[PDB]
Amino acid sequence: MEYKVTPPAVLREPLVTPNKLLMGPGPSNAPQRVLDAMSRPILGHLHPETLKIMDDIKEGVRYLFQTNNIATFCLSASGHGGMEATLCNLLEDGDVILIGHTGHWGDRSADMATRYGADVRVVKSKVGQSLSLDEIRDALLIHKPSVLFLTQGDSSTGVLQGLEGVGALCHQHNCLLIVDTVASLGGAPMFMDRWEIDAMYTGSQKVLGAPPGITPVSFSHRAVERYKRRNTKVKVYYWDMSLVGDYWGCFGRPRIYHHTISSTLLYGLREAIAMACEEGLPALIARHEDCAKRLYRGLQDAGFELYADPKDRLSTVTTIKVPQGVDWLKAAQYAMKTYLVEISGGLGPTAGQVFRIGLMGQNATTERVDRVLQVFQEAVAAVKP
Amino acid sequence: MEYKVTPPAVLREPLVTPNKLLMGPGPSNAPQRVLDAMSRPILGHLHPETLKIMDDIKEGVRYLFQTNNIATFCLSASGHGGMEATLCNLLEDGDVILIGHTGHWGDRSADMATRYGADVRVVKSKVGQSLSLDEIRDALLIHKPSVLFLTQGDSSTGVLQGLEGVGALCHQHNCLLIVDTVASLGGAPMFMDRWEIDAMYTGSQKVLGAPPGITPVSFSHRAVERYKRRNTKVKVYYWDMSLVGDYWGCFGRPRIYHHTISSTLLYGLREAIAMACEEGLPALIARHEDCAKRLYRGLQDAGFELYADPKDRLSTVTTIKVPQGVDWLKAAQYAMKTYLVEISGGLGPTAGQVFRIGLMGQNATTERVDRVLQVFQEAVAAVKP
Repeated sequence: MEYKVTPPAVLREPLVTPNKLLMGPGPSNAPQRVLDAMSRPILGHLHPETLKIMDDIKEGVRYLFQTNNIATFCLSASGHGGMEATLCNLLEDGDVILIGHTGHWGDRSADMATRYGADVRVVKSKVGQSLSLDEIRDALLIHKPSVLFLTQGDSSTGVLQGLEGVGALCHQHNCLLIVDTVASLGGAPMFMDRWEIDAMYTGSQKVLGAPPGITPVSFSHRAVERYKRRNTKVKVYYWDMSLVGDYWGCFGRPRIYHHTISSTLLYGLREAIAMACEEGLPALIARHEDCAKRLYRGLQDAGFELYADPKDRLSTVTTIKVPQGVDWLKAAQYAMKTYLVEISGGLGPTAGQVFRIGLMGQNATTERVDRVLQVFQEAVAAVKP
Repeated sequence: MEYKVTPPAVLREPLVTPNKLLMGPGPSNAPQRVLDAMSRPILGHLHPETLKIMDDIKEGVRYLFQTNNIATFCLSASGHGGMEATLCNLLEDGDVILIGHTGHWGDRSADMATRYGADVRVVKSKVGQSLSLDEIRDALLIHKPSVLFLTQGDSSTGVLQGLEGVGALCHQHNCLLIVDTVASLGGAPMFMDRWEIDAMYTGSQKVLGAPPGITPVSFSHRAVERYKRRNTKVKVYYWDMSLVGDYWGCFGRPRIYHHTISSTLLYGLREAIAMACEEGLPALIARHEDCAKRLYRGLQDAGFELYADPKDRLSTVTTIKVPQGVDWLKAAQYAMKTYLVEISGGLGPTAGQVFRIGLMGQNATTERVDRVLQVFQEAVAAVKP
């Protein structure tokens, strides 16, 4: 009759959430408007007011993506969930996919594609570079894949992948084009429809500054056609484009129960998107690009070496070579302890090789560029001089 | 420079979120303490303060589940993600799973299991009843499965499934037991280890009254052993027990990046779990059971007929037969328009057959029982002759 496990003393303590300047590659600092909204009361997952918020979110993602795709919605999962769903829906066992590897995100997408039963091919960029159009074409011709996967902003290497003409080329060869824009959307140009992109997703917590955990996704008519010609059901009910699309009112069918959406995350995402739409893409993108340029000047004045090829830089995540003799983790710790500012190390192929400074959303301002420049310089100088 | 899609006018309007009394089967009304916590600033997904919150959550779930399992963590997905992940990790192609069907959740689990490539078998409850031990034993003998899946509280039928001795029986037959406790945990006795349950999950938005979208899960040593003997990687990186368990500090390995957890949902869940642990399981379960007893008296005095067998009722979700000549949807609309109180229809097998009144967390009080009884009776009286 005993309860062998007792109520944890730990939970009698107050919840502690220090207010930090998150100048890593994400999450970025939430606008106060988005934090306030997440105190709103919970709504039922199928209540008209919830569906209204979802509808408004769809219009906002269509703007941000520049698409008219009817199959536009959000996944109830973090950014990886976008990668998962896009692969899960558009691959069957033995389908050949080509991954355009420009950093860690090439490794992660290859992993998921293999877990889903695909025949995974990879074309690797030169170090610190994007893939050229020629390199992409050559690999397409060689592999003859049904899917090509590219990461527009690879946050591990700070590399922005060019996309003009690639969807067109894919479509000459019965190939679908999937693009990750988690780190890049709002910090670099994107025109989903104009660039013939078939499936695309972004993150809530990067340029948008919404909470992590809900991810906008869109599928073209060609991608929907692919889904319709599947011989077997997608492996995960949770990601099934038809079923979540129906919940999100995409295909003219009744709304029905698929899962309970997090109305909290809807509130924060909706306000974040409203803010971004009000600023407008041209101003939003320009602000991130201009901030990044200011960062480069300060870093290069101070004698630091940037990792990415200057032609290939992503505004939102700047990779900086760790100077000979500095302990990057100790530098990070110094910055956090003294200032409550986050500076980050690398990821995947750049683990231990770089620092990464994110300039995203609330943090892409001249004041915050200057702050991160100051504390980064101080932290590096502080450690083994 | 050409933006064919324009900033949506809809997002210029205020976000609107009416505060309703959610007396359907979930989500339930959030404590003010949980809503307040969700305005806290976002933290980095690997920051020590974040890992501390996750650690504290693990202690709380171990308490609520009554388990010492090291493989205890939360999934960054809604309740369906618990079912997905538990099936995904514990099934390989051709594995025989037996589903104990006591309502909708038997159909949904059978669905996911077939999607994941399992050889799916079903044993079905008598209408409005739980499965007996003999019925389970007989089915085990016929199918000889490697996993049995049961739903402790099936929210579609309002049925509580008895679990004493079933894990033991499963283990006598080289079978793992998976149990869904989304609707039942906190509203009915549960002792995961004592009852020899191998995998279990709950929902954040039911008894706990946290936001939807993060789901506590736990796996026994036997379950972990099953995982370790797979010859194939789990199909979804996002659900992989080993990888999310490592992010959650479960297996003695370094914490690494798996995905960006949602700060906001952590805070809400942390607070909800803290509150439940402070009340304690004995008082928490008793409160739900007593509130349900009060509701049954009120309903039966008013001449309504309960759907579930008196011996098999789930405290947290009460199924009520829709009287002859009542439009259930119309009655629900009436209650929502006049009082902002939610009463729900049916789900899956009970769709169009029942009303469902949830008594969960903040809404399991004598006052709220009396409120829903008053509005339910008024709403039904309004649409009937």
